[PDB]
Amino acid sequence: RTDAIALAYPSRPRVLNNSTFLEMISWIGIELGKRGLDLLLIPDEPGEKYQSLIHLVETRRVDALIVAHTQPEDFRLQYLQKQNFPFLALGRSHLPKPYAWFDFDNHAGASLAVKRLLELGHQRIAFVSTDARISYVDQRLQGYVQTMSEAGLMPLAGYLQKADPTRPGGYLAASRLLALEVPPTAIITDCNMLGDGVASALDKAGLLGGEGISLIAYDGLPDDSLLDIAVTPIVQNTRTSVGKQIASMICDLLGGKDPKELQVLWQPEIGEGETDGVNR
Amino acid sequence: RTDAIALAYPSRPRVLNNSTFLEMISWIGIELGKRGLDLLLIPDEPGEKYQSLIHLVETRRVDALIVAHTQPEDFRLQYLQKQNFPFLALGRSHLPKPYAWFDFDNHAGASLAVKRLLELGHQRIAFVSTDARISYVDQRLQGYVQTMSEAGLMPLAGYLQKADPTRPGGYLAASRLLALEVPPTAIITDCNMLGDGVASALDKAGLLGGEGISLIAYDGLPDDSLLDIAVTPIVQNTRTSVGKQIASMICDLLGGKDPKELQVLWQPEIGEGETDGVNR
Repeated sequence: RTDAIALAYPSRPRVLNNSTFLEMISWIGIELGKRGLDLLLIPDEPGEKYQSLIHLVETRRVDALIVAHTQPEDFRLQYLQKQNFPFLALGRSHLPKPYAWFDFDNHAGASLAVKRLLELGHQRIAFVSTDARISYVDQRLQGYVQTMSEAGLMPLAGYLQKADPTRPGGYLAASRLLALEVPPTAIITDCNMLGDGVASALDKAGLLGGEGISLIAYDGLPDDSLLDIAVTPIVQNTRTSVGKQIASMICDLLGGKDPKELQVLWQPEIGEGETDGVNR
Repeated sequence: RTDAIALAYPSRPRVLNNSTFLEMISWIGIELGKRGLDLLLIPDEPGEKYQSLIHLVETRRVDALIVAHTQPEDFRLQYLQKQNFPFLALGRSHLPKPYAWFDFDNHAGASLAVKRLLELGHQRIAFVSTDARISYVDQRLQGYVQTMSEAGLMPLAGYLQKADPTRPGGYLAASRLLALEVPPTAIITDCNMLGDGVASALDKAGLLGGEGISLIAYDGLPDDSLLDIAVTPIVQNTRTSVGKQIASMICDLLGGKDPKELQVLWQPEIGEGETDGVNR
């Protein structure tokens, strides 16, 4: 026993390495530290070759691994499973057999936001999806497409919009949505940064709140938004909450229990806001 | 020899734990990893008691320490020096004897921005300082006050403005500056987040660029600003640049050389922008 845990995250795409991410790391460390375990941090070189991970796995400098930014086909989880090294995956990849994972129901989150706008009378619901190959994105995407599919709605051209997950990302997304022959009457963004962007553009044009275009944003507006509007959110869960949930599973894993049973899936909820309204 | 390095950073104030910070960590890790050394990460519990640091120092799980977010009187550097443990300080605290530190010249950065605005004909230069007890802040503050002192200018009431280092921080700072009986003709912010705030408020009122109020921001605008204006910056240096500079010093320190000589101070420069103009 070494009593060290490694957390592996890729340096690229930089944008996804944000303050909320650093916060989760922060609490991974504290909570493992509460339970007497050290946190080895391994950022992956721009390249995604994961040499230091392998080094760690071969050299056994570490008891188990925490894997951030899961992809649907993720080569480093594949490597781990293959090598029968203990790991907890923060996300869900496709793998030939069971594995230890922790994730939120993204599919359900996006669905919730569709179900809500439908119930309010909207049919032209657009969706702004982050342009990254991380599992959570496909899943939020899948939510929106499938839910729209059910209740028989062919989503119109340009309504599914891919954006670099940034305020400028959302702003331009919004600009494109507003420019279509028949613009959407409500928008969903799949992150808070896109949310603030979409929100700012709609604000500039006077189309936010009121009889204007409705908006649902995953995680609401950023803590540092310049808008004084309550944007209806898809609420996940605090970072302190998840950091502790992770340390709890790592200890259980080291206790040597079947991955089959370390599959925790938390459910997002739909919050309150001034921004989801009846279709006019 | 353990071959592990610890990096200690406090969880609070959360705001200072931003994406640029995570980026620096990212490259600390990679660059030490290039040189065969592991990165133990120790976030400090909200509390700033640094128990896990002490634990690490007592238990010797680690060869040396990297200390982030220096304060002018910082108890954990004091602890280290006292215990004759090797450490590199990312910042400059007051200490009874020499120590290994790496810092930028903040005093010089703020001075540069004052010197520049003075040379452009400004006398009513305001300053927006982050409300945190980190050494870099006092130093940027000291820059502005001293430079104004020289060239005989009593800075007017309300011109030195303290703000939570956020876009809403800068926006409100700007609102207060604009509300004074005799508002400033140029503003300096001590971080890019304040910069975007100050910049957005001035934009909303039509006072950005042109014959309007001049602006200099430390580190320019954030990568994700919604403004299409070049704000004159005080340029520091890339994160990849500093991450490598750190690993280089840690190896030198472990090579067992006098801290007296591991005192690297890089100089900020003044960049280009559309935003620093002659006083009209």
